[PDB]
Amino acid sequence: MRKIGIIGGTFDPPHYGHLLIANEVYHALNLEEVWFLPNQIPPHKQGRNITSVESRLQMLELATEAEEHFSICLEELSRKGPSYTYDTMLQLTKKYPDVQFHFIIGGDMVEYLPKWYNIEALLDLVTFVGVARPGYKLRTPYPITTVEIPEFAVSSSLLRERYKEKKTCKYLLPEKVQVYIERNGLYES
Amino acid sequence: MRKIGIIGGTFDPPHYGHLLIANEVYHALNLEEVWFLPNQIPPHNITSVESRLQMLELATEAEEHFSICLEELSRKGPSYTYDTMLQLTKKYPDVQFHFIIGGDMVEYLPKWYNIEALLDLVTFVGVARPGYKLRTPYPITTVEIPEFAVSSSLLRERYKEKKTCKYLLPEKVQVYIERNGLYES
Ligand SMILES: O=C(CCC(=O)Nc1ccccc1Cl)/N=N/C=c1ccc(=C/N=N/C(=O)CCC(=O)Nc2ccccc2Cl)cc1
Ligand SMILES: [K+]
Ligand SMILES: [K+]
Repeated sequence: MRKIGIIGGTFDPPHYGHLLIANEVYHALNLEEVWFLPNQIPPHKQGRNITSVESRLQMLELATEAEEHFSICLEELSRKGPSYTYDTMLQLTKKYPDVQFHFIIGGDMVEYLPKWYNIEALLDLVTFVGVARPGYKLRTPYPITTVEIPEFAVSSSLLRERYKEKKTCKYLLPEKVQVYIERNGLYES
Repeated sequence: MRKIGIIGGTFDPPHYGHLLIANEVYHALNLEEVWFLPNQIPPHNITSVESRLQMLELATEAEEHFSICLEELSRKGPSYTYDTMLQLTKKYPDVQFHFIIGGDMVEYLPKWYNIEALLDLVTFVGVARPGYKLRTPYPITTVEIPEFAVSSSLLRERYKEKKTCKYLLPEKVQVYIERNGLYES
């Protein structure tokens, strides 16, 4: 069975923090590849902006393009609305019978796993890989894998605000992403 | 209509980080009260419900505007937040519930069970560090919270290593933990 990691999120925008996490799990668990799984976003409720599927996808391409062992999985992005991880992984299991999935989650996510839709059935579809700060451990009734990664603290929520202020995010995300964002005036709001 | 906060988790153990967040939301939104909502942990080493409730009681005994809400512990498996809020809105029709979530949770809200229906039962409050702007298509309130990097994960390992956690959670909770050997492993 091919060992394939999954890292999901809206990647809005993708940055070095995402890359570092995917990379650390790739090396730590000796995966064949890591697939980035861009989430769908429902239309805004009160006339504000959501970054387009096309824009988020293009940034993700630019962010990952150079690393042979990263790819983009379009399973959720191709759907009209958001997906429960269970439904997504059921589909990927159908599409790729020879693949073993390692689904990467943040350390803070671990204690809330029991509230995920169809969690018991999901555990039969994937192996969770929780990210912990060096030296420390995640606690869950569930059989999960733990990978230690330093907390690098880069966040999409901080980057967007910089762009809104017409600052650069050079050195916080791949140069190609920076060039694409400032050009298209993303995150100006 | 009363404004009441909810902060949910396994509180395993509760710590200054939890109290700080509950307090900041309490002050920022001028809430009447904040209820700590202990989660059920399903069987599949798990900290007993009794020990977690005891810690939560010890953590909140000093603070006037912090209460414990047992709604989730009163059911057997796990509860979706939707299930819980359906019951609390029924029990307290006169309450406007503000459900507090970590900043990092906000981008994944669309994946929460029955999110649209839940949006009619709660006002989400996302907490974030200075300079973070949370982004969601859903109508949520934001609260800036100071950074104190304490986590239950960090505390459990210190206790395993027999290190003190003085200054990281209430003295009474530490003593309960140490006496009971909760995280010795
Ligand atoms: O695909 C995924 C995640 C992928 C991912 O994990 N990528 C990833 C990969 C690598 C690194 C990082 C990341 Cl994020 N989607 N998961 C969907 C969820 C469904 C249900 C959930 C239930 N939450 N219930 C609550 O009551 C939470 C309360 C709370 O938030 N308390 C709170 C209060 C104050 C402060 C802090 C906190 Cl926590 C949570 C998530
Ligand atoms: K690539
Ligand atoms: K429950």
